[PDB]
Amino acid sequence: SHMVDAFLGTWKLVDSKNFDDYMKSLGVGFATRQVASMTKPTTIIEKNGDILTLKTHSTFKNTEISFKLGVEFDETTADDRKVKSIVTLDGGKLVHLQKWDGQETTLVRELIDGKLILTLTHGTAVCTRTYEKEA
Ligand SMILES: Cc1nc2ccc(Cl)cc2c(-c2ccccc2)c1C(=O)O
Ligand SMILES: Cc1nc2ccc(Cl)cc2c(-c2ccccc2)c1C(=O)O
Ligand SMILES: Cc1nc2ccc(Cl)cc2c(-c2ccccc2)c1C(=O)O
Repeated sequence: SHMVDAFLGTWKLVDSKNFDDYMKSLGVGFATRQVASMTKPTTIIEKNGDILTLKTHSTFKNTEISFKLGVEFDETTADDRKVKSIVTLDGGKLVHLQKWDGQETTLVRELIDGKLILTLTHGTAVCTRTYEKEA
């Protein structure tokens, strides 16, 4: 859509809250958390007609997903969960839902003041990750 166009580009992490707690909630062990916490990853968001691609680049792990809005797709996460995923658009918010093993976690991205804010939720664990556009 025209709402999606605003997310397009290269984004760099400049701040983080509760990410270690989030990973813990998912079951990521201390050793891996220490490593993933330390990194300051870059996320590339691109569009190719109907297909959105989302790339994360970092020393900890590189991941890439492509998908169409509203169409369920399989995903292997950075922490190696095999999940059923679906990305929707609620107004300004790009809402990513992952299901697996009777569990659910949401990854919401919205634009606020030219910054991309990613909110990762799993149960009581709520993580806020702030990105600045590189352009
Ligand atoms: C994050 C953490 N770190 C710990 C380190 C050491 C020990 Cl012994 C326990 C914990 C626990 C914990 C888990 C179940 C019952 C009670 C505590 C937790 C927790 O996630 O709740
Ligand atoms: C190092 C350690 N020691 C523990 C001792 C006891 C219990 Cl119950 C839990 C832990 C945990 C833990 C593992 C996953 C999620 C949450 C906590 C850890 C940790 O890997 O971070
Ligand atoms: C969205 C997401 N979900 C995750 C869930 C669990 C773990 Cl362990 C890592 C991630 C990561 C990630 C964080 C740092 C470097 C690389 C990837 C990301 C990501 O920002 O791309």
